[PDB]
Amino acid sequence: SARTSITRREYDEWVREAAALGKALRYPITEKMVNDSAGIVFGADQYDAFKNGMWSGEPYEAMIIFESLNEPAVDGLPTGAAPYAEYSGLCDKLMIVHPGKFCPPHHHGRKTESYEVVLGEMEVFYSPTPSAESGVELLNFSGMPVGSPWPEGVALPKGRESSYEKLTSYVRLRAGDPKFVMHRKHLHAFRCPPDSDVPLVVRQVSTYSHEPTEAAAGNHAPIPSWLGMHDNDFVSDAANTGRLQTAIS
Amino acid sequence: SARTSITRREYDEWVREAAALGKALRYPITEKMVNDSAGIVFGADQYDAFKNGMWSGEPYEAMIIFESLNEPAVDGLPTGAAPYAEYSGLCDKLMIVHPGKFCPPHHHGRKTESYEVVLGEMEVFYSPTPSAESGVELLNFSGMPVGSPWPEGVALPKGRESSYEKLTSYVRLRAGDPKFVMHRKHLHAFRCPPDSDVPLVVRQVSTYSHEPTEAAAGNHAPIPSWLGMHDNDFVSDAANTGRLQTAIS
Amino acid sequence: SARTSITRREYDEWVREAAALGKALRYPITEKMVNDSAGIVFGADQYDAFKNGMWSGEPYEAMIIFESLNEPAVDGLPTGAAPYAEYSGLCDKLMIVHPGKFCPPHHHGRKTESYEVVLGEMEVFYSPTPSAESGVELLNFSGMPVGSPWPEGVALPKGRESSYEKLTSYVRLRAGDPKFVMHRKHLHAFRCPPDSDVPLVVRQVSTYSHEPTEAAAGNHAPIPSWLGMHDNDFVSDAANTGRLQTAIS
Amino acid sequence: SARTSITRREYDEWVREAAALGKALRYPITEKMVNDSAGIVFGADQYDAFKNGMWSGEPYEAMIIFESLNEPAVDGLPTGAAPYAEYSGLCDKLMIVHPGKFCPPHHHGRKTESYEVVLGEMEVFYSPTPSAESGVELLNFSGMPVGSPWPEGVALPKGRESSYEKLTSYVRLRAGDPKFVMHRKHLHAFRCPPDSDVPLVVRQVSTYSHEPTEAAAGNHAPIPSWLGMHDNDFVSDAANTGRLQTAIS
Ligand SMILES: O=C(CO)[C@@H](O)[C@@H](O)CO
Ligand SMILES: O=C(CO)[C@@H](O)[C@@H](O)CO
Ligand SMILES: O=C(CO)[C@@H](O)[C@@H](O)CO
Ligand SMILES: O=C(CO)[C@@H](O)[C@@H](O)CO
Ligand SMILES: O=C(CO)[C@@H](O)[C@@H](O)CO
Ligand SMILES: O=C(CO)[C@@H](O)[C@@H](O)CO
Ligand SMILES: O=C(CO)[C@@H](O)[C@@H](O)CO
Ligand SMILES: O=C(CO)[C@@H](O)[C@@H](O)CO
Ligand SMILES: OC[C@@]1(O)OC[C@H](O)[C@@H]1O
Ligand SMILES: OC[C@@]1(O)OC[C@H](O)[C@@H]1O
Ligand SMILES: OC[C@@]1(O)OC[C@H](O)[C@@H]1O
Ligand SMILES: OC[C@@]1(O)OC[C@H](O)[C@@H]1O
Ligand SMILES: OC[C@@]1(O)OC[C@H](O)[C@@H]1O
Ligand SMILES: OC[C@@]1(O)OC[C@H](O)[C@@H]1O
Ligand SMILES: OC[C@@]1(O)OC[C@H](O)[C@@H]1O
Ligand SMILES: OC[C@@]1(O)OC[C@H](O)[C@@H]1O
Ligand SMILES: OC[C@@]1(O)OC[C@H](O)[C@@H]1O
Ligand SMILES: OC[C@@]1(O)OC[C@H](O)[C@@H]1O
Ligand SMILES: OC[C@@]1(O)OC[C@H](O)[C@@H]1O
Ligand SMILES: OC[C@@]1(O)OC[C@H](O)[C@@H]1O
Ligand SMILES: OC[C@@]1(O)OC[C@H](O)[C@@H]1O
Ligand SMILES: OC[C@@]1(O)OC[C@H](O)[C@@H]1O
Ligand SMILES: OC[C@@]1(O)OC[C@H](O)[C@@H]1O
Ligand SMILES: OC[C@@]1(O)OC[C@H](O)[C@@H]1O
Ligand SMILES: OC[C@@]1(O)OC[C@H](O)[C@@H]1O
Ligand SMILES: OC[C@@]1(O)OC[C@H](O)[C@@H]1O
Ligand SMILES: OC[C@@]1(O)OC[C@H](O)[C@@H]1O
Ligand SMILES: OC[C@@]1(O)OC[C@H](O)[C@@H]1O
Ligand SMILES: [Co+2]
Ligand SMILES: [Co+2]
Ligand SMILES: [Co+2]
Ligand SMILES: [Co+2]
Repeated sequence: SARTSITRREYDEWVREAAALGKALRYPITEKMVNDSAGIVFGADQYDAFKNGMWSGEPYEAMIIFESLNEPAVDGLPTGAAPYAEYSGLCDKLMIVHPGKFCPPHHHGRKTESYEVVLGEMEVFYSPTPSAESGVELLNFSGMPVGSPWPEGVALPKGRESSYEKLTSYVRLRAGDPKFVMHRKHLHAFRCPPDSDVPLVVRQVSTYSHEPTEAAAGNHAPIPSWLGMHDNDFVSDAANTGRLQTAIS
Repeated sequence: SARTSITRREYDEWVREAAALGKALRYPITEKMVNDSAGIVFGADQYDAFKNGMWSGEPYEAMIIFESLNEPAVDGLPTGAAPYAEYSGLCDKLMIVHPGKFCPPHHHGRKTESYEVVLGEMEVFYSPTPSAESGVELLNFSGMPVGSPWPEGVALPKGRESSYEKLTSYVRLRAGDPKFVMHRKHLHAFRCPPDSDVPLVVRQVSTYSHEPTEAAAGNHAPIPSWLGMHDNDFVSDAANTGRLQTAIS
Repeated sequence: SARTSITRREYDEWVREAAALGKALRYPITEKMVNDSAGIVFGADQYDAFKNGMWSGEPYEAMIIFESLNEPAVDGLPTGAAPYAEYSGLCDKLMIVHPGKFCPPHHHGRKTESYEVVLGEMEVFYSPTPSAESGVELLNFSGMPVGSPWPEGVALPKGRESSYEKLTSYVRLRAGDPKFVMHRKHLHAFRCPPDSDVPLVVRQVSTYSHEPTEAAAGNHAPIPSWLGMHDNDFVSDAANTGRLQTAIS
Repeated sequence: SARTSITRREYDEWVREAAALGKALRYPITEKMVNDSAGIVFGADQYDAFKNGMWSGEPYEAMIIFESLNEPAVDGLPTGAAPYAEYSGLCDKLMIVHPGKFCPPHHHGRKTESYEVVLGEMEVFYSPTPSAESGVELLNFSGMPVGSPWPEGVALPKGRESSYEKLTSYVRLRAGDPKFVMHRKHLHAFRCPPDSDVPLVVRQVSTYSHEPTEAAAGNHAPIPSWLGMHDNDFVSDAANTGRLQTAIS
């Protein structure tokens, strides 16, 4: 009785409620943002999240993301920055994670992120050590803070506990806290505490998001290389694929 | 009886109330953000705004900006992007403009902006035509939309009406609207309608903000060139100077 | 395949999401308010609402109510007001109605209500004519406004269309509108427009709510008569019973 | 240099900003609610609050109240309740108190109140002992909770420290807390902590408010006795008078 997809009703209810919560919190959600790509389930084995539901508190990798902005910011750029334009751009998204659920371990080669908790509390797991890129020298300025060790008793998704191994640092963010930056090339993940009375709602402001998603298929590329470019590297292979498409029955 | 500065009481009341409004609207304002650089008056001749006050509805160039993020995003960047890192980075700020007041005409060579109206309505004046940069070729992708002609009867600050000449396009933005992008190298300005019952509150998400302001004096530069770099070009000279410092008596 | 009850999962998800929406909107929801009495389905035949779900837009009589206050206000009252204390008291509740769903036709003999729309829009159907009370003279002051005729094409719950007959007046309320008063002894009902992108959220401030509900069973009576007193008279008999208990399987 | 009135500019700025804060917090404020009666200063000697301003943190008795509802609730009442209708009715108001400022000691003979903190924290001082009414027996049900002793170092308005003597009980309320009831015939007062970064915003839901204020002069009385009826008894005589009118120069 292992779920392999989500019913149209489960999907619509999940995403529509999330959009309303977003609107209540004053996030500018338009009609086109409420689509079949907003609700993400990272891998077939994660559809079991809808076995007991989004309020069961069980650890699964699934989340909602409403993207209000993903601007290349290529206009006005000297032609020389062309090869580096992919590290810039502006992206604004609202992320909604239910109790116990996770945005799984992954890293970006080009995208730097920042978090602003709007509702609930966010538990961020990450590697304070950045990854390297074979053959290319990289700049450094502030790097990432070390944070604290994980609190005791964190329930990880069954069959994916090892994917969190390297994300040794932990920080719990709350509404009103200073903005938190997740530099590119750093492994990161996050969840909404299982005992939370509300879904975790986080505003993410980042550089351009290269994600050839279902709702992405059908857009013009500002620069050749960008075409089909995927800037998401999930530690769990089963998470990289499902990331781009949601099975709705 | 022309004002040349703002009293400490006028300043504190202006900024503290604005911060509370910001908090009420869920913008993450920390203590360090509420300082003597938050309240901006663009030029000595604009201090007359406090002659009758921020609720008089008279046209003056003054505004409040609370910056929650100004991240260089240099970490993890290949060394080659060093000369172009200044066109990237992440900046999050809350802007508060009272009825009739303006954020004066200006343009940025490196910074691209985006607007999200949180409270009230925003009247944006801009040039759909970007400016050129002597000797350097520039990329183009989407450019700016033409918008509409100005509505009739817009009261401009006395003695600065000509600075708005080239900003022929107009767009009125409201809460819930799609994000609006102001590409770098485009002249832009905005005001809160004079008949508004509430101050205009706008969330600005942009690339790095190079502004050697009073609260800026005393920060490490991620890259040599960035040091003291000012990326703001106001059409009105009296606005470029006052931008960096507020006279509080 | 006609539903006769709601599953524990459907109930919890319905009420927990509603509570989060309420919190997002700053309504003071405590743990004890999130119980098995919050989600109301008016009659067995209305459980079919969960056949297609709360986002189907179909007309059914079901809603959520979180009560933050139900104060008798008997303390300090001269003993003579004892028999009339039941017409007073203070009650504060947040009401959440999904698209197309209704709070069914009913009237109160003692309770006067008021509505404040927090999210979405509220369509109120009511009788501008108050009902009489055999043998007892009644006071009059402002009475109810006539309002407008019903808009065309209002889909009513199947098998209960006649219960709306006498509620000839219509008013559509929005956030920011003046408070709307529903005087005692007036038939009233309301729904969230079927095409609404968000659940209707309304703050109700009224005199004491005499409702021997499931979560009510087990409270001290400030005055003898109040014990077990039910002040709700639904035009539809199938709505009076189900009002007090929700079948959760 | 003792203030005896508030300038039109000081008044408008005080009330207009407060209204905007209220709107930001989703309180339904209409145009007619933003008038010259909204800003209250309890006595000539309290105008010195505007000597240093509403953000000085000094102890003075002044506040803002926006009334969205004051419904007699007389309609549908059996004629016998006529003499007791004055203890009922519905009143909804938003109260805004700046740091260090107080709503001064007073009690109501007919009105029972309840508090819901929307922004900031509320420090309530009150007498757990109700006052008696010569010759008339009174009902009792729950009475008031004892609360805690006052915290140390509470700065009271100069020249009115004795008016707080009997208000021995203290409770600090926060957003999200259960509704707090202030029964009629109990002395009560409250302030916004002097170190608060935001004005205290509280939603008050109470029975009818008999207050022949400036904005009150010119309304029909639902019942004879109600005419000109004042249900506010301030311990400080200088507070009873100024309560009904604000001196605006
Ligand atoms: O990509 C953009 C513009 O940045 C949006 O129109 C979409 O993400 C839909 O909101
Ligand atoms: O990167 C993140 C969260 O770290 C989101 O913007 C999405 O890319 C997750 O798939
Ligand atoms: O610059 C940063 C980090 O981006 C902030 O700490 C300051 O702007 C203060 O909010
Ligand atoms: O650029 C803007 C508004 O266009 C702000 O971020 C400040 O730079 C205005 O001085
Ligand atoms: O009844 C009261 C007090 O008025 C509340 O405690 C309950 O309704 C639970 O919120
Ligand atoms: O009266 C109403 C809505 O008219 C609510 O407070 C509940 O009593 C509905 O059952
Ligand atoms: O009194 C009433 C109705 O209760 C309101 O119209 C005024 O208080 C103005 O808001
Ligand atoms: O009673 C209160 C606060 O206790 C308010 O509603 C006003 O009456 C204060 O003047
Ligand atoms: O609007 C889509 C939907 O939610 O409405 C009815 C059906 O259940 C489907 O899931
Ligand atoms: O594609 C639109 C839609 O069906 O997809 C998700 C959301 O429920 C919306 O109704
Ligand atoms: O609206 C946000 C989103 O779901 O829509 C497109 C993209 O896939 C992103 O995940
Ligand atoms: O030391 C390199 C590494 O193993 O440590 C952290 C980074 O993610 C990379 O995987
Ligand atoms: O106890 C925390 C931890 O060691 O356990 C699992 C995860 O790898 C994390 O590093
Ligand atoms: O806190 C600073 C201040 O507002 O408080 C008192 C004085 O008026 C000054 O302007
Ligand atoms: O520098 C801090 C401060 O005085 O500056 C502005 C704000 O009023 C705050 O009180
Ligand atoms: O808090 C925002 C701000 O006022 O502080 C620093 C910078 O000058 C910016 O204008
Ligand atoms: O044509 C160039 C120009 O005059 O037009 C718009 C741009 O701002 C520049 O000033
Ligand atoms: O009427 C609008 C306008 O022509 O008047 C002033 C400004 O230059 C703008 O272009
Ligand atoms: O917490 C209760 C619940 O939602 O959690 C799991 C099960 O589905 C049940 O409905
Ligand atoms: O009784 C408590 C509860 O189970 O009832 C409804 C809500 O879901 C909560 O979890
Ligand atoms: O919390 C609100 C409520 O559901 O709880 C008790 C009462 O039945 C009311 O309907
Ligand atoms: O005229 C009396 C009546 O029929 O009209 C309205 C009220 O509800 C009652 O039912
Ligand atoms: O058309 C509206 C109406 O006449 O139709 C049904 C309901 O009785 C209402 O009075
Ligand atoms: O609108 C009224 C006012 O605020 O506007 C100008 C003058 O200062 C007066 O106080
Ligand atoms: O009477 C209206 C008014 O002048 O009074 C107070 C508020 O400032 C508003 O502008
Ligand atoms: O709007 C609220 C108010 O100021 O207006 C009328 C009454 O005096 C009350 O104090
Ligand atoms: O005992 C009566 C009394 O003195 O105590 C409390 C009440 O306010 C009254 O003033
Ligand atoms: O210390 C608190 C207190 O005793 O001091 C003043 C006020 O009367 C209150 O009762
Ligand atoms: Co990421
Ligand atoms: Co700009
Ligand atoms: Co009712
Ligand atoms: Co009172």
